Amino acid sequence: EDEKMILSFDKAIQYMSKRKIGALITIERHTGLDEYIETGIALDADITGELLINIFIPNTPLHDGAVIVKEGKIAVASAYLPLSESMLIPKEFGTRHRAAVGISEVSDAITIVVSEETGDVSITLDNELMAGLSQQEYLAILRRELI
Amino acid sequence: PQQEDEKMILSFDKAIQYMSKRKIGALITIERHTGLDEYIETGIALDADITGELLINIFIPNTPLHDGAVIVKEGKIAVASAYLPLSESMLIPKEFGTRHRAAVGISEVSDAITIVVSEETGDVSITLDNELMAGLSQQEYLAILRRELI
Repeated sequence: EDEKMILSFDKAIQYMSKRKIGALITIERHTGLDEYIETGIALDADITGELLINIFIPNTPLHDGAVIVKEGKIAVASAYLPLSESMLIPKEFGTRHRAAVGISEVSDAITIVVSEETGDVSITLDNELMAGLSQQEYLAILRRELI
Repeated sequence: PQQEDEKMILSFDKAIQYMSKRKIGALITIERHTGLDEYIETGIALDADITGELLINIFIPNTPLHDGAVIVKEGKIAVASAYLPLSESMLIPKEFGTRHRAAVGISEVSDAITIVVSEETGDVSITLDNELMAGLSQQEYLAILRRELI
């Protein structure tokens, strides 16, 4: 039932992709994101699509940094992630994409970005940034990498 | 201690200040001795740490979470968008609003403390023991929350 979380992610992502609402969600796997989690605002909150949409409503106190998911919970919102210095990044991509890449360099975390500019959905994992994702594409990557 | 109870109050105050100034409607019910589980089961489970920032994000108008009541239970936002009973008091006009009737409603049926910000005015009210304290100062609502939550 790690699927319930994936369908909650799916609700949130569909809503924000269509409306070009920027979103940054890192999911902890084996590498502890402890030192990054303690830079954010504590939520320790149950995962629902509704909560994820509300966090990322633009011009709100929680929309800016990273949501970090750990166990079954939203641990924090507005967490600071390491920003990638990689010169291999296509530059059309913003701070959310540099956060996504930068946390993938130091961990095995899986990060979802919704572009604030285009509503383009991205997953980052193992330095690989996978932009331009459709619904069935992001749902399969997430299911594959989280069961 | 009171150190964490003072932190809860500081979270409410930040939320109240932000929404009052923007005329953002808000309803926050704080469980004390009366169980509110029958009302909590009607909402969307958050089970979240209390922060001013989360409370602001919850109540942004026309958002999934902004409607109904946040219920706080044992230092946790248990739910958003929860049902509370509407007061049917002979003392209350039709021209009172939904959140104000809910606030009066829950204070008739529980020792809960309810904060409401008027979406029409930004006026801050607290209901407690069948009593509605209307158009509160920051200093007033701080003093009421300090005396009842601590």
